[PDB]
Amino acid sequence: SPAELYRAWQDLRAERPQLRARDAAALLQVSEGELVASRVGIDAVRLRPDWAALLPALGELGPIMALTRNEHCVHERKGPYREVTVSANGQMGLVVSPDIDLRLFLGGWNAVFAIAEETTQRSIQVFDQQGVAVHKVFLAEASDVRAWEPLVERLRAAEQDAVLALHEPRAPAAALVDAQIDAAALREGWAALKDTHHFHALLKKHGAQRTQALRLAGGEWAERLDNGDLAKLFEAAAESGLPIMVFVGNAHCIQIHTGPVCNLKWLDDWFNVLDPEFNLHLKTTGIAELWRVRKPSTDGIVTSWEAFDPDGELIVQLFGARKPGEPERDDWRELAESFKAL
Repeated sequence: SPAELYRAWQDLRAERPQLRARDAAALLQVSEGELVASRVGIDAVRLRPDWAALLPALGELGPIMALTRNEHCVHERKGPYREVTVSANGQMGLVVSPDIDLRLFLGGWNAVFAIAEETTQRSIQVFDQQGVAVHKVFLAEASDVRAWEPLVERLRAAEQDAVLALHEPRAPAAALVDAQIDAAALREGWAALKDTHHFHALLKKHGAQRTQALRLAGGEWAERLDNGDLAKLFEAAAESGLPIMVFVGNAHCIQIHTGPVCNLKWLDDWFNVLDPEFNLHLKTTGIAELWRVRKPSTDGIVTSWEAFDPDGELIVQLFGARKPGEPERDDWRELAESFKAL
């Protein structure tokens, strides 16, 4: 299998070099993680899933680029991989800094590979239990390359294992129809929210999908916007120099940009941010619904825009820049509210 897979990939690549690994893997009926596994003993080394050792260690690489994405949006942020914190039970990770800013949900993180692609482009690539990408970090020119080999050697997995073991995904708990939701209680809970953290518990408490909750919250809490307006918001934020927060993630990893955005560009269906330390690539046609959301909190009402795909998963979220213990800034609040609801 691994040999044929790697060869089937290269043949596909020769005919269609635009195809990236993720794309190639789909065409070859395998996960990206299995595709990467087939590179082991060619240009990849499998590493131990030792998150508590691995994560702090990436700091020795100096300035890198961190890439986190979902199906429709890719978030690339440059900076040193610091400061890393991993929880007691090793299931939760944090990277906190003005540049690399990450929330890591380690329990689903399955395999990790170090890739030295000759082209030599070096990267650490992490895959989940279904072999879907979680998070990647690429070395740049500014990276300290002398750190690479010792890091790799220290983390080398005992078994090269060029196959990788994949689990079946846990069943999606029953989706309730809108009428089966206690809307009033949902609303009461919404108003009582103290930490934007406690929102997830609220959805679970009422068994509501995230978009479903938005639908039932009511307009003072959540209103649907024209899908096109998200790009216009970036453009409007760019013209003002308003410092914002852009959240992009998947089931296992959330990546954050905090600061202004400058250069915005369209390219077919792609809307992009193209700044020196931050690139964002959003496939706008993946956007099924867009919402302005307002959540009470001990720091005050917090306003955000939330974009979702047709399966109801989050694609990207925008907030105003603020430290913890601070209220959101009126400039952001103004802008976020300035667009007319459907």
